[PDB]
Amino acid sequence: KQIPLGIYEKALPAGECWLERLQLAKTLGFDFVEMSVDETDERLSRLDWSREQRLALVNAIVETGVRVPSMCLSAHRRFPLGSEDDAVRAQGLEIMRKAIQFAQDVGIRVIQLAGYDVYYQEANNETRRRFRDGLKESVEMASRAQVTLAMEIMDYPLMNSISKALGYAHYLNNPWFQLYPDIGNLSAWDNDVQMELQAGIGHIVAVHVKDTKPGVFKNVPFGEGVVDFERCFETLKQSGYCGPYLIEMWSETAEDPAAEVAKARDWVKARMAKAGM
Amino acid sequence: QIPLGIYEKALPACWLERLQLAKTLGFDFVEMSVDETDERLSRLDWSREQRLALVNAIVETGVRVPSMCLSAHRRFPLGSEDDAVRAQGLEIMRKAIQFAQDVGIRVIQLAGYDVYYQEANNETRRRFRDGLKESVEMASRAQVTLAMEIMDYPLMNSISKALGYAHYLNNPWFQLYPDIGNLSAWDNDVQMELQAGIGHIVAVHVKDTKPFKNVPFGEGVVDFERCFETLKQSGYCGPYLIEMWSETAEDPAAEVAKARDWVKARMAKAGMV
Repeated sequence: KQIPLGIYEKALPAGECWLERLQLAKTLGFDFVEMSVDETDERLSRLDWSREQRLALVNAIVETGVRVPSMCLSAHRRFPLGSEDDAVRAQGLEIMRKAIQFAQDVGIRVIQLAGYDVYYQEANNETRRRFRDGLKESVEMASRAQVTLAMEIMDYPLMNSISKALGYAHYLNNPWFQLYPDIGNLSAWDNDVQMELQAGIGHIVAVHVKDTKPGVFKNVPFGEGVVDFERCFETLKQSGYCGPYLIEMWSETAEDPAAEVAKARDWVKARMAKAGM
Repeated sequence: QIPLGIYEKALPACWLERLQLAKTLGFDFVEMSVDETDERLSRLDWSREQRLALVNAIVETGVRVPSMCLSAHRRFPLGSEDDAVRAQGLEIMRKAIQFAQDVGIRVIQLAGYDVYYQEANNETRRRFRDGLKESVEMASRAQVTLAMEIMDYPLMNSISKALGYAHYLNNPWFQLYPDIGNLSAWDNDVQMELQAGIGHIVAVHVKDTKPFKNVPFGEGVVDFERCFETLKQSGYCGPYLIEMWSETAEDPAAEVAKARDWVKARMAKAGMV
């Protein structure tokens, strides 16, 4: 009767002591934190951490009891796998290799992939093909290492539904490729959200919890968007989902991040409770 | 790369020393054993410091421990009609999952015995099914892969039987860990099976058998080149583990060196380099 609840790294204060980060998450009542490896040189430099830095993270996790089971790899927005610039695409694949090695090192269960063929450039048939082939190569790296890659449902039309991610799953036909729906992103298009959630059961390994509006996929306060949280929670519970939920928010920049996080936590937990969890 | 590993029990009976040896023998990883012995079970009760010591050694040598063979369920089976015994099985399952989380183990290989030292029946099968479901719920929360071995036991003696369970459970954290020796020691269409299971195969045990254990490589009925070419042509890109018990052979290191070269030659013949 346990429901693992997590908080996005970027909801908490920015300081790079992981022991304190994990200790804070613990006091706020979270079971885990999801690491961000984003477009910043600073967070990307984590992939070049020394052995001692990697083992310090493991130590902090074992000592606090607060896991880092997942990594959001949004760095691919900057170095996408579908880039027509072969130099950019090579660094995207290199980032993928290092993220997988990083996950092996520190015991990260799931690398959440960004479903962008290109983000800053215009998409075409070539970027789609290169994204597909880059994704296949990534999944082969993941197969060797035995590390799960889970495709996020995106703020972007290529990967804006569970159905589209399932299309990729059928193509790859690999146990290390799974689904990480974001119920906010899933609700901000023209999807039959409740059917999508049910359809993805069997491949859903984690769920991002955030609110959205059409065209607005970031920093929409809980309750001010279009997400039907209770219905999504009901669908997932009734279909047999037993995995974690991660509250995605960016309260890093707030006057009091911990206070913002605590409010969102209680808000989300109330909707889970209503849905029988 | 073709990731190649060695079973824990193929090397003589500390982890730093074990991993450094495996490194010098050319192996990318070691598969840990959590068997019926109180000795290896006690690992599930390791202190935080003992767990951290193993991680330290893994990071230092570059030799991974990505999988655990959980054969302890032979002693505390999930289908046991004795509630106390079944409860011990489920507690072992919980502790094995927690141990894999702590130490960064990727895959726990499950034993597909409803019961082993007792005769099976509808009730043991029913109990095992429910225990499996509970185990998979634990694994879903922890995000740890449980991979069913294809067994020297009728309930799970083919990839098909494990796929049946996979369809029942419909959960991303339940996968397949075929043993090509076990697969070949019954009346299966083994190449059909290997192909059917692609999409769920996360690891492969490499051993020879007769219609089960310590059969020298090339002396049993397994067609290694055929199994390797089916796996390669089907798109398998995961690890291979050489299963042997040369811990107590005349010269353990010399035995595994020979087995490694023998296996790699069979792989080469199938187009794997």
